[PDB]
Amino acid sequence: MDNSVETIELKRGSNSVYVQYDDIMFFESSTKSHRLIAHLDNRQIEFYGNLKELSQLDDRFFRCHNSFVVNRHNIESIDSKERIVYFKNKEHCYASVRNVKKI
DNA sequence: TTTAACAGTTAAGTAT
DNA sequence: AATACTTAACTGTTAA
Repeated sequence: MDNSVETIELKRGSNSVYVQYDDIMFFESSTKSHRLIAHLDNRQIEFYGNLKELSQLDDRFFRCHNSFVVNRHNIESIDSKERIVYFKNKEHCYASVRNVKKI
């Protein structure tokens, strides 16, 4: 366990990936049921979990949409007119009409 | 500025 | 683990 930097355990079977919080740009729901995808700097990791629980982990993790939890620390900008969140790695995700202002 | 009606879509609980 | 079944609570649009 990495104790000096906050980390999350993402489980894909008996295999665990420990990922540092700020490696993660955002989580999105998978097209595969009950799975999420962690979008990291240059990789994506699919695992079992739920968005509600991740948002309760830490203030930096905010439910910006029914299908997205964003890491506030890795937001570069927001196009609040179109409701798009841009991240430091050049990815983007969507914010909902109801949540976008609260980011 | 605010809240919400509408009707289609989805996240997550519980079972297996 | 990964799928089926379920339904409250979400979605953007539109209106007031």
